Amino acid sequence: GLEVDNNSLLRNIYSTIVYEYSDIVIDFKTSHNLVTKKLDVRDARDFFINSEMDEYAANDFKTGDKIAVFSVPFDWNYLSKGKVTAYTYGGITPYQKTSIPKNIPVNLWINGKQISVPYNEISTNKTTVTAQEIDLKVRKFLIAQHQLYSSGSSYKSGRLVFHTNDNSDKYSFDLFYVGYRDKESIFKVYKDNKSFNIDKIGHLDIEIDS
Ligand SMILES: [K+]
Ligand SMILES: [Zn+2]
Repeated sequence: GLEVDNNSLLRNIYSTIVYEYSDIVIDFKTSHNLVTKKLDVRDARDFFINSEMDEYAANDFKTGDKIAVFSVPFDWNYLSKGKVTAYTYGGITPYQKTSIPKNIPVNLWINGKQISVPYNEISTNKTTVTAQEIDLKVRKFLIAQHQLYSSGSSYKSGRLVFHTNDNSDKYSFDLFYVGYRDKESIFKVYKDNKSFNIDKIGHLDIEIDS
């Protein structure tokens, strides 16, 4: 697709509302899905979240486990009376009683030039945080402050790299991945339920280029 079209696409895709719940129990766990118990009430209907993830990642959970959710939906189901289920990818971490707010340093380069990013721009209260949560916070920031996906923007490529301080290769997201041009494919990059120990993330390295 063309630059202008990819921008409009991603701008709309990442404008999608994010779901954040710190304490919920898994009602059902299957090979590659987790379904929460009632989260709350949205538009008069009882709200539930279904998380799709690689079987390898799902192996980490069992029915009854207490978990936290931070994810973006790609579909909704209203076929059941007084009920609504949002479908998402990963975004699941073990329940954490006490919040531990921590800022994650960010290094940003736009078209080769380094740009300062405030100390408190990206943060999380989790000791085990998903790459998805960080990505969502990063893109919201970039869209609001650095013209990411904006109309009239010349950007065409970019990446968010998690520069961890361990022996693992650096995990990253492609900021201009468009898949099949819909939420189902674009958000599918979160299916691995990738997460990090907060003390292992040294900082984030972001590149955006035209
Ligand atoms: K990726
Ligand atoms: Zn780095």
